Amino acid sequence: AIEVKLANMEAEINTLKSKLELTNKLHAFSMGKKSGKKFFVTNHERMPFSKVKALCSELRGTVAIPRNAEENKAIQEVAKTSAFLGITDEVTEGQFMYVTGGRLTYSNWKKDQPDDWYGHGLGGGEDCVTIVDNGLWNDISCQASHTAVCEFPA
Amino acid sequence: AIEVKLANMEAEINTLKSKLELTNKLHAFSMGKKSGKKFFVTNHERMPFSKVKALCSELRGTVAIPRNAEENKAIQEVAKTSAFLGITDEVTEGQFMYVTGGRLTYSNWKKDQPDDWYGHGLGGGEDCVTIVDNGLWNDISCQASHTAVCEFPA
Amino acid sequence: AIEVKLANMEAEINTLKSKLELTNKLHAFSMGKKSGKKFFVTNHERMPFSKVKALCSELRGTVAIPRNAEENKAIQEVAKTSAFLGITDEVTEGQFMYVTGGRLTYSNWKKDQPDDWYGHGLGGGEDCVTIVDNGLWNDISCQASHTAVCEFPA
Ligand SMILES: CC(=O)N[C@@H]1[C@@H](O)[C@@H](O)[C@@H](CO)O[C@H]1O
Ligand SMILES: CC(=O)N[C@@H]1[C@@H](O)[C@@H](O)[C@@H](CO)O[C@H]1O
Ligand SMILES: CC(=O)N[C@@H]1[C@@H](O)[C@@H](O)[C@@H](CO)O[C@H]1O
Ligand SMILES: [Ca+2]
Ligand SMILES: [Ca+2]
Ligand SMILES: [Ca+2]
Ligand SMILES: [Ca+2]
Ligand SMILES: [Ca+2]
Ligand SMILES: [Ca+2]
Ligand SMILES: [Ca+2]
Ligand SMILES: [Ca+2]
Ligand SMILES: [Ca+2]
Ligand SMILES: [Cl-]
Ligand SMILES: [Cl-]
Repeated sequence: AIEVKLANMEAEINTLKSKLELTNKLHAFSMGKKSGKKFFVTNHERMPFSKVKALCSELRGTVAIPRNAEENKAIQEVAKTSAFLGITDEVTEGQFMYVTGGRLTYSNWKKDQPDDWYGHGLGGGEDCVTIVDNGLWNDISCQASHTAVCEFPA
Repeated sequence: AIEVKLANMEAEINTLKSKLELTNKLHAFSMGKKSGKKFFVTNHERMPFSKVKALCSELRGTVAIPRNAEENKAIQEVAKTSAFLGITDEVTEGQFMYVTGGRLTYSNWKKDQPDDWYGHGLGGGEDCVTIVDNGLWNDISCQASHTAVCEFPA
Repeated sequence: AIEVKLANMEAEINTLKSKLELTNKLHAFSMGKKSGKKFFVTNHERMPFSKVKALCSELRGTVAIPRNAEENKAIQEVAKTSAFLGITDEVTEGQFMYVTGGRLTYSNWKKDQPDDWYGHGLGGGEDCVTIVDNGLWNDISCQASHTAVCEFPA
C-alpha cells in the first residue's frame, strides 16, 4: 500500500532530521561551544570587514559580538589574533552600532581607543573594531584585513 | 506519477543517508579519530559529573573511559586539564566501576589515591574520578566541576 | 491526502538537503577552509600510501596535492610532519604523476631527491612522495607510514 510506504518514509525522514541535529550538536561541541552559550568559530582567515560580513552570512551566522567579559574572552581565545567584531560607526562617526542593530553597550577599549585614526594610509578614519590579542579592543580601518570569527546562537 | 514520485523520494532519502554518513566520517576524521579506534572529544567546559554524563548521553557518546595506557594518554591529550572519567564508586564505596558497567581492568591512580576525602567541603566523600594533567587518576567529589570529555566507539 | 503528503515530503527532503549543505559549509570553515581555496584535513594518523588513498577516497576526497607554493604551504601547515602527497612514479620509474592523472607541473624537491633509494630495506625503491617538515619533498617507499592528509575541492 502506497500509504504504508509513505508513512515508513516519513519515519525515515524524521530519523534523518534527528541524526543531522545530532551531527550539528557534536560539531558545535567539538568546536568549543559551551552549554547555553553562543558558539564562536573561525577559519583563521584574515580579510576586510566586508568579506567577514559576507562569509558569516553565508554560514547563516553573524560577525562575532562580545556583550560581556565572558563572551569577550571566548572570542579572544577562538581568534587567537586580531579579529573584527560586528560593531561599527560607519554611518555616524563616534556612534558605534552592532551589525545586528543597537548602540554599543559593553566595550573593552584599549586606553586611548577609539581614536578614529586617519594616518593608516588606507583612506578614511577607523570605523571598525577589532579585539586584539590581549582581549582589548581597538578601532581600525574597515578596509584592513583581520581574522574572520562568526557567531551562532546559544 | 504518484508511484514514480514515491520511488524517487526513496532514492532521495537513501542518497541523503549516505551523504550524512559521509559527513559524520569526515567530521570524526577532522576530530582526530584514528582508524578502527575509539575517539575522545571535548568542548573544554568544566561541569559536575552529572552534567558530563547527560551531555555525552545527548551526543550519543559516553564519559571517557581509559581501558589502557594508550587511551589514557589520548584522553589527557584531548582534555589538557583535569577531566572526569566514566568510573565511579557510587554504587559501593571503595569499589570503582565503569559507568558502562563492570569492574576496572586498568587503573592509573595517583599515589595515595583513591582516598574518598571529605575535607573538600562539598559534602560527602569522593565517588568520581578525574584524570589529572599528567595522566594519573584522583578520586574527587562528583559535585566538583571538571572537563567534559566524551568517547565515541571505534 | 496522498498527494499533499508527497508534496510535503518533497519539501521536507529539500529542507534537509539545504541544512546538510549548510552543515558541510560550516564544517569546512571550522576546519580552516579558506574562501575559494581547496582544503586539506588530517586526523594525524600515519599509514602506508595505499591506506591513505583508500581513506581519502572513502571521504570523497583525494590524497593532498600541492600545485603551487601556497597550497604546498597549506598542506605543510595542516600536516605539521612528513605526509604523503598524491604523487608517485609507480607507473613509470622516474616519471612522477599525480594519482589524479598527469605529469607534475609543480615540484618542490629537497636537494638530491628524488633518488629511488633501495637502502630502506622495505623492498623496491621509492615510488611515493612525502612533504617533509620544511615543505620540501622526498621520495619514499609507498610501504612506509606517513601522515594521511586529504584534499577537498575549492
Ligand atoms: C593595531 C593598533 O593598535 N593600531 C592603532 C591604530 O588603530 C591607531 O589607534 C594608532 C594611533 O596612533 O595607534 C595604533 O596602535
Ligand atoms: C585535586 C586533588 O588532587 N585533590 C585531592 C583530593 O581528592 C584529596 O585526595 C585530598 C586528600 O588530602 O588531596 C587532594 O590533593
Ligand atoms: C626520510 C628521508 O629523508 N629518507 C631519505 C630516503 O628517501 C633516501 O633518499 C636516503 C638516501 O640515502 O636518504 C634518506 O634520508
Ligand atoms: Ca568615520
Ligand atoms: Ca570611527
Ligand atoms: Ca584606533
Ligand atoms: Ca533529484
Ligand atoms: Ca568513594
Ligand atoms: Ca582523592
Ligand atoms: Ca513538518
Ligand atoms: Ca621511484
Ligand atoms: Ca628519497
Ligand atoms: Cl562524590
Ligand atoms: Cl615504493
